[PDB]
Amino acid sequence: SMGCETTIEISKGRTGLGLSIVGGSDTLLGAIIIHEVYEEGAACKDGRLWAGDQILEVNGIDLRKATHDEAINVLRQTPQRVRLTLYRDEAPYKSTRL
Ligand code: NA
Repeated sequence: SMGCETTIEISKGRTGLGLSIVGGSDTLLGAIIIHEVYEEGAACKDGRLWAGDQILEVNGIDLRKATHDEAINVLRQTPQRVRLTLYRDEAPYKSTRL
């Protein structure tokens, strides 16, 4: 009913952040969303990031209205320590293989 914001700093590993991203202002989501947190990646080991979280900002760069490609460029260009500001909607983010 009320969602919640957090800011966390993730130190990258060999595989980077360890996540995949979907969405963008150019999409049905209208936001940059974390689709998956990969096992054994940096974001998993940190424990705090969840699929479905929205990336609002990265190291002082606003991604609230970014297109998918704008966001990837931003994320690609980040340093070793990535300060992410996230919004967690109460909605679940569901993913099923069949
Ligand atoms: Na966003």
